Amino acid sequence: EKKKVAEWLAQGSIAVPKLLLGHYKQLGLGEGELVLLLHMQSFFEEGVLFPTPAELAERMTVSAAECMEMVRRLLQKGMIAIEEKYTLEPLWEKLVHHLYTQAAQQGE
Amino acid sequence: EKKKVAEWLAQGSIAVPKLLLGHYKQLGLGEGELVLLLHMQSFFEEGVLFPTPAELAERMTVSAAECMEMVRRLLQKGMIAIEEKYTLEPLWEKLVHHLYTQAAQQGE
Amino acid sequence: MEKKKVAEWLAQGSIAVPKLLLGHYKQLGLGEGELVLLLHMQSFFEEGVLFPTPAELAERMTVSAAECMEMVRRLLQKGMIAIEEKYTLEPLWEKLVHHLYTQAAQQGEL
Amino acid sequence: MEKKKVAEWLAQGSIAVPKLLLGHYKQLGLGEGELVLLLHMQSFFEEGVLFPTPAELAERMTVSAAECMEMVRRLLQKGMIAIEEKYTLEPLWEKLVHHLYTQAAQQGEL
Ligand SMILES: [Mg+2]
Ligand SMILES: [Mg+2]
Ligand SMILES: [Mg+2]
Ligand SMILES: [Mg+2]
Repeated sequence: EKKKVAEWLAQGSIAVPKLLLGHYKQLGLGEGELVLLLHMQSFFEEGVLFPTPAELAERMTVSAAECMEMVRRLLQKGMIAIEEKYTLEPLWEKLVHHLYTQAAQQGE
Repeated sequence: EKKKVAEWLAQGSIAVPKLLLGHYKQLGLGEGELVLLLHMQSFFEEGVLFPTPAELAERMTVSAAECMEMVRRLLQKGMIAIEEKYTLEPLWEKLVHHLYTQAAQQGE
Repeated sequence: MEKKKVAEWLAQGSIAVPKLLLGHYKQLGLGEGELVLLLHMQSFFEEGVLFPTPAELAERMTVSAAECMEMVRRLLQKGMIAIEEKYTLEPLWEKLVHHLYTQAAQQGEL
Repeated sequence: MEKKKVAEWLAQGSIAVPKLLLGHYKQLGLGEGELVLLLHMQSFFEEGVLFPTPAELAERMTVSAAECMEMVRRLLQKGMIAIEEKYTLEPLWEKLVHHLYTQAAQQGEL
């Protein structure tokens, strides 16, 4: 049935910078936390800007309490901030710092 | 300066299905109209769901009156609908129809 | 603050991760690590490397080359990816379509 | 309504179009047709075709092969793309970074 296929086609994508994919492990992030950041971005794109660890965990193989701990570690690492909303602003500033570092270290 | 670079890095992307890129000309769309659909998607992603032909045209090489005519042709072609909001729902249903057509015609 | 460098960062681009895959990989029996492994493979395909090795995959992940070969092996066996010489994700898509289809029908969405 | 087919549609993927390019290509002296031409070239690069020809470019556009060669020629001359053997968009990025930089400073955003 075509209306259904058309819906699936139009659902959208989350854009993951190749620079993030290529350097998250150096920023001290794991794959789990990376995915958790993709689920946050995706909640944002549908207007949910402060999703709970259980809304987040629903779509993950981790439990709600485990997800709460992972958000907590991200806040501590300085990878995300709370402003009633999450922001990834600090991820992209850690990321740029680290790329400026590698570049300086690699000559330029 | 790093906060600025980090911002630019985090601005985001509009995801353009390769299937749309590959078949818009067959749906009777031109490059101009294609871009106009990317600017609409982008207004949507920032919460502007009914942008005017002049908001649309600002970011384009076409004038506001020209943009108004292009939106009008899209509504007529059945590529977009108004619901106080635009929707591309009918694009993706024309697109799926056309892909089911080619497939049937190509054997399957 | 070097401009040619910034431009080279900005030109690297993005992997488009479908929301339907993000929304349902757990329901398909994938873990977060497999998901990210699939993203690294996509990223290799988009650089022309159609068959990356487990060492090339592991280099950007927190897992060893050996764990990464185990994970590619387990994805081949779950029928999420196949070798055709190149990896493909088609099998993943077929499983996701069959799932989406079953969810649609059970919600009377057909 | 064939499931293997739907899956093959869904597996085709997406071109990620940066919002900074969309937001400023007119200000760089590009037209909509050049923008879409750049998207078709990106799409070829992501299939491993690092140097598509103007005929391969024109096949999915409303313009002739000859207009498309004219447009690739005009992009080479505006210094939006370069040949290095392969096309690159680096020059475009350098112009966009230099623009973004100038806009930032004029809005006192530095
Ligand atoms: Mg690094
Ligand atoms: Mg066609
Ligand atoms: Mg599901
Ligand atoms: Mg500008």
